[PDB]
Amino acid sequence: KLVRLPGLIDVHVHLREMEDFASGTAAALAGGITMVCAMPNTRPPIIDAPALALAQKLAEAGARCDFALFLGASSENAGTLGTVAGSAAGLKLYLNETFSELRLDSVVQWMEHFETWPSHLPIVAHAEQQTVAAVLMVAQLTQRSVHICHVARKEEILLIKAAKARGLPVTCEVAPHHLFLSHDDLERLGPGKGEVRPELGSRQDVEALWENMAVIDCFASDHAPHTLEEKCPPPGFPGLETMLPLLLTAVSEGRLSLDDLLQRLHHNPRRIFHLPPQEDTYVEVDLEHEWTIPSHMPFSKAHWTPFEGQKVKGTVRRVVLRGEVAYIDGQVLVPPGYGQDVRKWPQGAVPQLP
Amino acid sequence: KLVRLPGLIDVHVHLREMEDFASGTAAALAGGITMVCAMPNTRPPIIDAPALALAQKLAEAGARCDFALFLGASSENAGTLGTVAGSAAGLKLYLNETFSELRLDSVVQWMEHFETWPSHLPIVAHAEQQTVAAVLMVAQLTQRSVHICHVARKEEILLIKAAKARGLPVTCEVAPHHLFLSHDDLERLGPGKGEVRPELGSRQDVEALWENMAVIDCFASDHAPHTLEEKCPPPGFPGLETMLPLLLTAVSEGRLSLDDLLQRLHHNPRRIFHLPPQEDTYVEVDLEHEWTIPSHMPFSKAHWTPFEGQKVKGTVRRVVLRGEVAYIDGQVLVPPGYGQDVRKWPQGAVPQLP
Ligand SMILES: [Zn+2]
Ligand SMILES: [Zn+2]
Ligand SMILES: [Zn+2]
Ligand SMILES: [Zn+2]
Ligand SMILES: [Zn+2]
Ligand SMILES: [Zn+2]
Ligand SMILES: [Zn+2]
Ligand SMILES: [Zn+2]
Ligand SMILES: [Zn+2]
Ligand SMILES: [Zn+2]
Ligand SMILES: [Zn+2]
Ligand SMILES: [Zn+2]
Repeated sequence: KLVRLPGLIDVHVHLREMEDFASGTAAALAGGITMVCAMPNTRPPIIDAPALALAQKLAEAGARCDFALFLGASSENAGTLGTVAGSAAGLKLYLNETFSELRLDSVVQWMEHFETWPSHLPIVAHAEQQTVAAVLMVAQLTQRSVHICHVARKEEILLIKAAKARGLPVTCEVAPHHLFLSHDDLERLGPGKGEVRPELGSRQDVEALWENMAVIDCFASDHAPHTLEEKCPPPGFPGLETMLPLLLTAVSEGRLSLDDLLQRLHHNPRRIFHLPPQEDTYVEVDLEHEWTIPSHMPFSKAHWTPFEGQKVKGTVRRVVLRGEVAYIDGQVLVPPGYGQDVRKWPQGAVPQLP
Repeated sequence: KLVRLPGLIDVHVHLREMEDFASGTAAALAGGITMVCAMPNTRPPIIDAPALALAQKLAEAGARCDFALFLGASSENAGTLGTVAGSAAGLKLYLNETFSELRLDSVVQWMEHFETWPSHLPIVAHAEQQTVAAVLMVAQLTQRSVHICHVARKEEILLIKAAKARGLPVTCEVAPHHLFLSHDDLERLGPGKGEVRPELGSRQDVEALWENMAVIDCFASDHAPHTLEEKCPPPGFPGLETMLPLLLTAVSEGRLSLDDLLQRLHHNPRRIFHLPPQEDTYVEVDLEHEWTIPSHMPFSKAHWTPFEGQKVKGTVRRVVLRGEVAYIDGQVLVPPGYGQDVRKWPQGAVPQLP
């Protein structure tokens, strides 16, 4: 009783740490993900054309699944990315506390990026709490859309819902650690091994996200492969391998339908980021075996998981990527470099007016 | 200065009239449409498995572009379509005045279809004015989604908007004749050559649709190839060849963005009906020449158009379908039978739980 799924997409992964493109894309395939969008907050950061060119070739050499690379907004590169913009997955704005190179000091710098970045290309924003309203204002002033990363709070999701009710062009994603973990789990985690940005919400925050599922456009892991030597405080959790099992469990419990899952892990990611189809690509999952999330998942070099102990009822059994078996019951069979940059495909270009 | 578009999809076409699958799919390619969904209100109607099997083979022999065929809900076939349901584009309910075979006499028959039709498969409804609210109620009682055909009135679009604000699973399409024509054009058309269902709205209806573009999920021609010997009263207009030129004109005027158009003619149709991608398929359009819609478009056997006289600024220049040039500047180059039933493709199946 296996279910055939399409090639799933994770539009928010941090791959360059111990973790690398090869180790990260392996976790992706083990999670049923055939396409990933890597964030620009690496060392060095992807905030210029030379850095993007290098990262794109390192990924094409190490990635086991297909990918696109985000460009990062900085205090100095507004108006300079116009030539390479189309080659990136989009532009990422880090609006809360972050690294010096990706730190935007004023909302004026936000507006300058919204005005300079090509209007047809995606813009993504890490915006927590009131920052969600502020960035929506900037998007309105510039008359363009914006995608809100990892919505984690009732405050945020209800704000987006009000924006959508008024016809504003806003989309948003939600991560599994904000749908299946809460503050009560900070007692079984602590300040270390628990520090995430946005922080884990209250039970009311988790409940609000589930109640407003219709407002959620995409699911995305926000896979941040930090080791526990680091966490125990860099923010982020690993989640590429736990995402689909957790969500399939929710589908088996009647919390959401299979279509809801597929809309949010396939169709909506494609239409928001204009990511191309993957020919002869599919995932096969088994929903008849219940297991408990171990202390660490097999592939992610993070060597730990915040979902340890949770009972799940779904397993990725097989992943075929562009005609080749890429994953089978605990073994990745495509080598580092099988993955391709989807923005270099002819169908991976974002259509624009002349 | 040509713009490359993806394979566009028209999810609402009546092909079996003079018009046939070969003549209709030719108009589709001339309009930049590479995939169509044919409605079941033919003679005979597609309201049983044998009728569907026949229509599917006639289409596979005459269609020049790819297609899927809707099944039609009747007063007698509820609970009988379960075996062939997955092979259809979806289930079409004709809830207003229609033919005897597709006439549903009571809302109880609606509910029986909503309860029997597979829950994962699309259901589409022709519902005008208050019928839109009634069918949304039935969908809620059965805890499933519904797609509203050709929204034409401020009344309807605002009702759907309220449903969406409350998180109800409803999507809707809008036709070009309800965005670019109004009652004032019934003075240059008359009762004959003007009878359409839903009828042409007032200027306030047209304005309401444009103001609530964010509520519109899909565009669709509702191509009804009736001749003027018939109209001058079968309802419907031809529109496969005028759809894209009219919409591209609106994009050039700043009424909507190219992304808005592509969402509504490509991405959203794919995700609502789970229609598969078309490999090596694209359309090339030129937006630098202004022409006037003639008295009749070249390919549609309808031999007339309600948009006669309107000035447009877009032209389909080239259509490539699965690696072959299917249309070029006034000539269709793929023969009848090149088109395929997308539901028989492995990627064209709607995913479902075991
Ligand atoms: Zn973030
Ligand atoms: Zn992140
Ligand atoms: Zn780290
Ligand atoms: Zn696209
Ligand atoms: Zn099994
Ligand atoms: Zn490669
Ligand atoms: Zn209709
Ligand atoms: Zn119709
Ligand atoms: Zn007719
Ligand atoms: Zn689908
Ligand atoms: Zn030209
Ligand atoms: Zn054929």
